[PDB]
Amino acid sequence: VTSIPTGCNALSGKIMSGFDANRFFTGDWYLTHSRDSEVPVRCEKYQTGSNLQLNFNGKNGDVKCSGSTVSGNQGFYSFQCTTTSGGSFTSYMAVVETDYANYALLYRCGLYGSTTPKDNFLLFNRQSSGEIPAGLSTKLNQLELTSLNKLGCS
Ligand SMILES: CCCCC/C=C\C\C=C/C=C/C=C/C[C@@H](O)CCCC(=O)O
Ligand SMILES: N[C@@H](CCC(=O)N[C@@H](CS)C(=O)NCC(=O)O)C(=O)O
Repeated sequence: VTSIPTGCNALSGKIMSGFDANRFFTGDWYLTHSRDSEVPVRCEKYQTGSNLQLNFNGKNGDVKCSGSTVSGNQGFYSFQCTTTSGGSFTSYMAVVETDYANYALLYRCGLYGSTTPKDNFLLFNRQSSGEIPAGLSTKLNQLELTSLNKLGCS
């Protein structure tokens, strides 16, 4: 697979310049807000390791993922994930904006077995108590993300 799924937004011209994977894929990231949200809301902690490995506490069990760059779409990563219940899936993401030490705004998209993509904008924070940073105000306006839903972290 050399490009993101048809229907997924490549966000051309809307992604930060100079993204540094070495600084982003380190430590823990809490998923604190999102454009679209489920009920009940939860607090997912994404743990990162070397070579684009990650672990998080998903809807029904731990999820382990392995990432790789997407050759045809600058900034995008493909993650192959497995769940403790025995399931597997693929998901795509790009970092739209981040300061690495506090927050990160991501886009995520996948087909998940369908022909219709399901996507989202995600706000990650280094602290579970993190909320919406002042530095993203204009970017959120531009992307029409004026009302991010707060999830289950505090
Ligand atoms: C610290 C970087 C974390 C970003 C990793 C991105 C993708 C791989 C990890 C998890 C993917 C989970 C996808 C589940 C989606 C589905 O339940 C909700 C669809 C809308 C959405 O993307 O939120
Ligand atoms: N809807 C399809 C696909 C479901 C699917 O792939 N779900 C993935 C992505 S939402 C999953 O299990 N994620 C676990 C998690 O996000 O914690 C099915 O029921 O087989």
